[PDB]
Amino acid sequence: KKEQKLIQAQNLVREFEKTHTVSAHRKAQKAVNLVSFEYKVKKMVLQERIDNVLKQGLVR
Amino acid sequence: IKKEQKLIQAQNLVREFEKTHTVSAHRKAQKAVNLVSFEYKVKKMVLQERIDNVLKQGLVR
Repeated sequence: KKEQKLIQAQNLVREFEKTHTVSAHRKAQKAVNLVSFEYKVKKMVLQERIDNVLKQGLVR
Repeated sequence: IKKEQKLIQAQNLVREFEKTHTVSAHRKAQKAVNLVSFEYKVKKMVLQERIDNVLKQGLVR
């Protein structure tokens, strides 16, 4: 399901915002990449959320 | 030797990461550091700290 992929991406982006880990970054970006391009705006916001955590700083 | 080349590569890549702060540079640097031999433990500790310090400042894509 395409909706399932979107939900997984939402959850993993949330986790990345909580922890800022390198591992969480990769899981979140992977999940976002796997969402269908048809969810244009939803994906853009998820991507921007990832980008914002990246610039805040990361930990291993 | 191979180990000596791996050390210099890690040093170069950490320096590049300090300059650019990119996700790509982070990965290249961390992989290279991980490949450094335990005989260079202190240099590895220093390189790892340098990576950690860039990471906490924030990265660009």
